[PDB]
Amino acid sequence: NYQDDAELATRAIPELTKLLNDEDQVVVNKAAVMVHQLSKKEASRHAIMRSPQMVSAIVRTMQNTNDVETARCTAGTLHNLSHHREGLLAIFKSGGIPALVKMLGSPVDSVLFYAITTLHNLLLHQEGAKMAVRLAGGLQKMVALLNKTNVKFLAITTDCLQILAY
Repeated sequence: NYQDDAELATRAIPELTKLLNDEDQVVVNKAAVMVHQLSKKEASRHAIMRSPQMVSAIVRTMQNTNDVETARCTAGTLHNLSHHREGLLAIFKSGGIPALVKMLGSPVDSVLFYAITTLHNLLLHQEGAKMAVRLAGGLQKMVALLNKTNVKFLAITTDCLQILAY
Protein backbone atom coordinates (compact mmCIF):
# COMPACT_ATOMS: atom_id res chain seq x y z
CA ASN A 1 0.00 0.00 0.00
CA TYR A 2 2.79 2.48 -1.02
CA GLN A 3 2.81 2.62 -4.87
CA ASP A 4 -0.94 1.84 -5.53
CA ASP A 5 -2.68 1.79 -2.15
CA ALA A 6 -5.41 0.74 0.31
CA GLU A 7 -5.85 4.30 1.61
CA LEU A 8 -7.09 5.38 -1.83
CA ALA A 9 -9.27 2.43 -2.58
CA THR A 10 -10.78 2.81 0.90
CA ARG A 11 -11.57 6.43 0.09
CA ALA A 12 -13.10 5.55 -3.31
CA ILE A 13 -15.32 2.56 -2.20
CA PRO A 14 -18.37 4.62 -1.01
CA GLU A 15 -18.49 6.73 -4.14
CA LEU A 16 -18.11 3.48 -6.14
CA THR A 17 -20.79 1.56 -4.21
CA LYS A 18 -23.20 4.35 -4.85
CA LEU A 19 -22.34 4.15 -8.56
CA LEU A 20 -22.89 0.37 -8.58
CA ASN A 21 -26.29 0.94 -6.93
CA ASP A 22 -27.38 3.58 -9.48
CA GLU A 23 -30.54 3.21 -11.56
CA ASP A 24 -28.55 4.05 -14.63
CA GLN A 25 -27.18 0.75 -15.86
CA VAL A 26 -24.57 2.51 -18.00
CA VAL A 27 -23.10 4.16 -14.92
CA VAL A 28 -23.39 0.79 -13.22
CA ASN A 29 -21.21 -0.68 -15.97
CA LYS A 30 -18.55 1.94 -15.58
CA ALA A 31 -18.35 1.35 -11.93
CA ALA A 32 -18.34 -2.42 -12.34
CA VAL A 33 -15.37 -2.09 -14.67
CA MET A 34 -13.50 0.00 -12.17
CA VAL A 35 -14.32 -2.31 -9.20
CA HIS A 36 -13.09 -5.17 -11.33
CA GLN A 37 -9.87 -3.30 -12.05
CA LEU A 38 -9.25 -2.41 -8.45
CA SER A 39 -10.01 -5.99 -7.45
CA LYS A 40 -6.90 -6.96 -9.38
CA LYS A 41 -4.41 -5.31 -7.00
CA GLU A 42 -3.64 -6.88 -3.64
CA ALA A 43 -3.95 -3.69 -1.61
CA SER A 44 -7.20 -2.37 -3.03
CA ARG A 45 -8.69 -5.87 -3.16
CA HIS A 46 -8.61 -5.91 0.65
CA ALA A 47 -10.35 -2.60 0.84
CA ILE A 48 -13.07 -4.06 -1.30
CA MET A 49 -13.42 -7.07 0.86
CA ARG A 50 -13.71 -5.06 4.10
CA SER A 51 -16.69 -3.30 2.61
CA PRO A 52 -19.97 -5.08 3.28
CA GLN A 53 -22.00 -2.64 1.16
CA MET A 54 -19.61 -2.92 -1.75
CA VAL A 55 -19.65 -6.66 -1.77
CA SER A 56 -23.50 -6.72 -1.70
CA ALA A 57 -23.65 -4.18 -4.49
CA ILE A 58 -21.39 -6.44 -6.53
CA VAL A 59 -23.58 -9.43 -5.74
CA ARG A 60 -26.88 -7.75 -6.52
CA THR A 61 -25.46 -6.28 -9.70
CA MET A 62 -24.15 -9.61 -10.94
CA GLN A 63 -27.55 -11.22 -10.48
CA ASN A 64 -29.66 -8.41 -11.92
CA THR A 65 -27.70 -6.93 -14.86
CA ASN A 66 -28.31 -7.83 -18.50
CA ASP A 67 -24.99 -6.53 -19.70
CA VAL A 68 -22.36 -9.19 -20.35
CA GLU A 69 -19.54 -6.77 -19.48
CA THR A 70 -21.04 -5.93 -16.10
CA ALA A 71 -21.61 -9.65 -15.50
CA ARG A 72 -18.05 -10.47 -16.48
CA CYS A 73 -16.50 -7.74 -14.34
CA THR A 74 -18.71 -8.33 -11.40
CA ALA A 75 -18.11 -12.06 -11.32
CA GLY A 76 -14.39 -11.34 -11.89
CA THR A 77 -14.33 -9.07 -8.87
CA LEU A 78 -15.83 -11.89 -6.77
CA HIS A 79 -13.42 -14.39 -8.27
CA ASN A 80 -10.62 -12.16 -7.04
CA LEU A 81 -11.99 -11.69 -3.54
CA SER A 82 -12.22 -15.46 -3.32
CA HIS A 83 -8.46 -15.91 -3.03
CA HIS A 84 -8.51 -14.73 0.55
CA ARG A 85 -10.21 -16.13 3.64
CA GLU A 86 -11.66 -12.69 4.16
CA GLY A 87 -13.07 -12.50 0.65
CA LEU A 88 -14.58 -15.98 0.83
CA LEU A 89 -16.31 -14.92 3.93
CA ALA A 90 -17.51 -11.66 2.46
CA ILE A 91 -19.01 -13.49 -0.53
CA PHE A 92 -20.79 -15.80 1.88
CA LYS A 93 -22.23 -12.94 3.94
CA SER A 94 -23.52 -11.12 0.85
CA GLY A 95 -25.65 -13.87 -0.57
CA GLY A 96 -23.23 -14.62 -3.31
CA ILE A 97 -23.50 -18.39 -3.27
CA PRO A 98 -27.00 -18.42 -4.82
CA ALA A 99 -26.02 -15.47 -7.01
CA LEU A 100 -23.05 -17.39 -8.31
CA VAL A 101 -25.23 -20.43 -8.73
CA LYS A 102 -27.55 -18.52 -11.11
CA MET A 103 -24.51 -17.37 -13.14
CA LEU A 104 -23.68 -20.97 -13.95
CA GLY A 105 -26.51 -20.35 -16.45
CA SER A 106 -24.49 -17.88 -18.52
CA PRO A 107 -23.39 -18.62 -22.16
CA VAL A 108 -20.36 -16.42 -21.73
CA ASP A 109 -17.28 -18.49 -21.16
CA SER A 110 -15.52 -16.02 -18.91
CA VAL A 111 -18.45 -15.24 -16.71
CA LEU A 112 -18.82 -18.96 -16.02
CA PHE A 113 -15.05 -19.32 -15.51
CA TYR A 114 -15.48 -16.81 -12.70
CA ALA A 115 -18.63 -18.32 -11.22
CA ILE A 116 -17.31 -21.86 -11.26
CA THR A 117 -13.89 -21.12 -9.77
CA THR A 118 -15.34 -18.83 -7.14
CA LEU A 119 -17.88 -21.49 -6.12
CA HIS A 120 -15.07 -24.00 -6.14
CA ASN A 121 -12.97 -21.86 -3.88
CA LEU A 122 -15.96 -21.52 -1.62
CA LEU A 123 -16.61 -25.28 -1.54
CA LEU A 124 -12.96 -25.87 -0.73
CA HIS A 125 -12.47 -23.29 1.93
CA GLN A 126 -15.55 -21.62 3.27
CA GLU A 127 -17.55 -23.04 6.16
CA GLY A 128 -21.22 -23.43 5.19
CA ALA A 129 -20.62 -23.39 1.48
CA LYS A 130 -21.43 -27.01 0.57
CA MET A 131 -24.84 -26.68 2.23
CA ALA A 132 -25.37 -23.20 0.86
CA VAL A 133 -24.69 -24.46 -2.66
CA ARG A 134 -26.81 -27.58 -2.27
CA LEU A 135 -29.61 -25.37 -0.95
CA ALA A 136 -29.38 -23.07 -3.96
CA GLY A 137 -29.81 -25.94 -6.43
CA GLY A 138 -26.10 -26.17 -7.01
CA LEU A 139 -25.91 -29.85 -7.76
CA GLN A 140 -28.45 -29.68 -10.63
CA LYS A 141 -26.84 -26.58 -12.08
CA MET A 142 -23.44 -28.21 -12.09
CA VAL A 143 -24.64 -31.42 -13.65
CA ALA A 144 -26.32 -29.22 -16.35
CA LEU A 145 -22.99 -27.34 -16.76
CA LEU A 146 -20.91 -30.38 -16.94
CA ASN A 147 -23.13 -31.76 -19.62
CA LYS A 148 -23.06 -28.66 -21.79
CA THR A 149 -19.68 -26.81 -21.38
CA ASN A 150 -16.37 -26.97 -23.10
CA VAL A 151 -13.13 -28.63 -21.86
CA LYS A 152 -11.87 -25.74 -19.77
CA PHE A 153 -14.50 -26.45 -17.19
CA LEU A 154 -14.92 -30.21 -17.07
CA ALA A 155 -12.34 -30.74 -14.37
CA ILE A 156 -13.26 -28.00 -11.99
CA THR A 157 -16.92 -28.77 -12.47
CA THR A 158 -16.40 -32.40 -11.74
CA ASP A 159 -14.35 -31.51 -8.65
CA CYS A 160 -17.25 -29.40 -7.36
CA LEU A 161 -19.73 -32.28 -7.79
CA GLN A 162 -17.38 -34.57 -5.97
CA ILE A 163 -17.16 -32.15 -3.11
CA LEU A 164 -20.93 -31.71 -2.96
CA ALA A 165 -21.48 -35.41 -2.52
CA TYR A 166 -18.19 -36.27 -0.49
